[PDB]
Amino acid sequence: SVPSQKTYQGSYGFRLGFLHSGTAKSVTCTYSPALNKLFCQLAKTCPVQLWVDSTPPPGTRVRAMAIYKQSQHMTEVVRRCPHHERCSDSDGLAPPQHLIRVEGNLRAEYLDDRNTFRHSVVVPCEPPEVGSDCTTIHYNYMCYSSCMGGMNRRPILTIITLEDSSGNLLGRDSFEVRVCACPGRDRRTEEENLR
Ligand SMILES: CCc1cccc2c(C3CCNCC3)c[nH]c12
Ligand SMILES: [Zn+2]
Repeated sequence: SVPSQKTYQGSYGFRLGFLHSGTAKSVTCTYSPALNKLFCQLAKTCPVQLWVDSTPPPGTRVRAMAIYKQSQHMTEVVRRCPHHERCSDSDGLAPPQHLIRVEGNLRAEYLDDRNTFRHSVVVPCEPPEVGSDCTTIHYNYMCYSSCMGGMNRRPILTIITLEDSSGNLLGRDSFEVRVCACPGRDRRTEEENLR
């Protein structure tokens, strides 16, 4: 009834990477290693790097899923709020209820789990472009952390899993997410609070 969040590199040495975008007021997406937390604006591009030590097999996929970070909310499905699920902003592929979208990948598949009712989005794992050392997936988060009737100011985690063609686990990584109007300011504030 709750997805595992345990970091697991597995046989291929799977882990995530993030750009260094800084904390200027104008920044739209920024990652805090000290907090393991991504701060981003609504529906803006969030580049996430996929690193392995060796190439996994053809048919390997990469899934993203959100869960609530607090234990007392973790069995609740993370979904878009009653406003945003009705604002008709679909890309023609993502169901309007899904918080997490993949941008610019026509092979993205969106799952509503028949047993758990959780949402996820999965894409084929592709090797890096010639000249690149990793593959980047572009995610969008489609509600604010503060949306009433949705996340309702509750923190979430994104869990990224590397899966074989059957959906079996090959690797797992995760990060906290705050979707907010001013990611740069909020990252600076939370990093200072931590210090
Ligand atoms: C997970 C995405 C992905 C698929 C296949 C290969 C890679 C690499 C490296 C692995 C070591 N040799 C160069 C590509 C980073 N990321 C990958
Ligand atoms: Zn919302």
